[PDB]
Amino acid sequence: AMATGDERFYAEHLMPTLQGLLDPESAHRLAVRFTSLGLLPRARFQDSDMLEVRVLGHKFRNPVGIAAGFDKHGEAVDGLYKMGFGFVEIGSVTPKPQEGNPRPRVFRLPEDQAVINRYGFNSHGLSVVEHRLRARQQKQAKLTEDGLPLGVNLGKNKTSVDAAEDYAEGVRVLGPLADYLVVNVSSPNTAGLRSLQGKAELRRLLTKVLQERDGLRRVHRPAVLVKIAPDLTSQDKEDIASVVKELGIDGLIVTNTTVSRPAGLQGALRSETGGLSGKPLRDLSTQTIREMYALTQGRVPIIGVGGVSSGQDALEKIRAGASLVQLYTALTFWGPPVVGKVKRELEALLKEQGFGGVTDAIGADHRR
Ligand SMILES: CCn1c(CO)nn(-c2cc3c([C@@H](C)C(F)(F)F)nn(-c4ccccc4C)c(=O)c3cc2F)c1=O
Ligand SMILES: Cc1cc2nc3c(=O)[nH]c(=O)nc-3n(C[C@H](O)[C@H](O)[C@H](O)COP(=O)(O)O)c2cc1C
Ligand SMILES: O=C(O)c1cc(=O)[nH]c(=O)[nH]1
Ligand SMILES: [Cl-]
Ligand SMILES: [Cl-]
Ligand SMILES: [Cl-]
Ligand SMILES: [Cl-]
Ligand SMILES: [Cl-]
Ligand SMILES: [Cl-]
Ligand SMILES: [Cl-]
Repeated sequence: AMATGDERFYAEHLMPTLQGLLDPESAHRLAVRFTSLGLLPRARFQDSDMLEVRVLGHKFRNPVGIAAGFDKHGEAVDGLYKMGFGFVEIGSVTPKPQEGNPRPRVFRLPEDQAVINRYGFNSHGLSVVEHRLRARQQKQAKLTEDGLPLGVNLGKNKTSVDAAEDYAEGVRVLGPLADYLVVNVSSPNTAGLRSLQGKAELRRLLTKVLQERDGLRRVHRPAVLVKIAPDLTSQDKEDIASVVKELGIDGLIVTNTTVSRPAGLQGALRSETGGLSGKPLRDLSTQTIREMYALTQGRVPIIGVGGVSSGQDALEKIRAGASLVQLYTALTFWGPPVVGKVKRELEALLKEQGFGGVTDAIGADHRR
């Protein structure tokens, strides 16, 4: 098709050529610019009824979202919907602006279809992102009503003494502009951050976040999700499940990047510090989804993320317990046509496997 035409040209020729000419962070920045300007191939794929998902108090036209980290500062939201994503997540956003780690801080592993990053929460800060989202607040309200919700992922400043107050500030400032908020406690690139996944610290943190969210006016009151690492102990996962059910957290995002280095990585840059994304993360993420779904008795919506670059990858996460999926790293290798590719392949597999739609497949592996 013209679809598989663009998919082949981007994957085989355009993206490898452009990535060969540019430093990885330069490629990221240009991508945000092109997306914000709508300089994108046609998204030929027409979302069908069988891809619609109702979760987190919203309609999602399709279950494929852009993961946090691509649009950290909310500059490219409308262009990301134009790419065919069913939902957009921006961030992480920190309270105050901060530069993040020194460059280079992004590394390509094309032999592994992976990336390693150590951006360190480079952020324009809440004030700048607030004003950027306010400029399109009513445009977003219409997109959300039309099944295209917006998520905002909150982080904490490097030098902050009170992590919970940083997240609370994010809820107050960006909560009113979001369909869902993400308490990102799983960056591998902020010292001490992943310790906030521990039981006593998570319960205190999430209580404060939920109190702040509950204090927002009804039309401005987002869902709250916790985004977790793929590197948790069994004890950590049990504790997170316990706290999420105790406090009525609305959902989980499973998973962030890994600080592991699976056996078999080939890229020259495999021993760089940072979080590993893409294909080597895929099954570690899927198995984290599977465990979190079971520990929460299928009662807590999961957004599955890590190494999705095909319909099969998306359906494996859905059958493991994800209601929605996200991708980022595949877009660095395949370019924008990957979104229609994943959607087309997912629709075909749902039909092949006897599912009426995405909803019927959620958690299907647990019922075998
Ligand atoms: C992890 C950091 N990181 C890297 C490095 O690891 N790459 N990367 C992306 C780059 C791109 C680029 C680059 C090559 C360009 F901008 F330099 F071309 N272009 N495009 C594109 C092509 C044709 C038309 C419209 C767009 C947006 C994309 O979609 C795209 C996505 C990405 F995630 C990205 O976020
Ligand atoms: C360059 C880069 C930056 C990221 N920054 C963030 C971030 O700010 N917040 C966050 O929650 N996740 C961040 N992530 C993690 C992604 O959202 C996602 O969880 C992870 O990359 C796995 O999905 P993927 O294999 O499809 O990329 C980042 C990932 C990459 C590759
Ligand atoms: O800013 C980053 O370094 C970043 C944050 C996050 O949550 N995950 C990731 O892989 N990198
Ligand atoms: Cl719902
Ligand atoms: Cl659109
Ligand atoms: Cl590189
Ligand atoms: Cl408002
Ligand atoms: Cl363990
Ligand atoms: Cl390891
Ligand atoms: Cl590391």
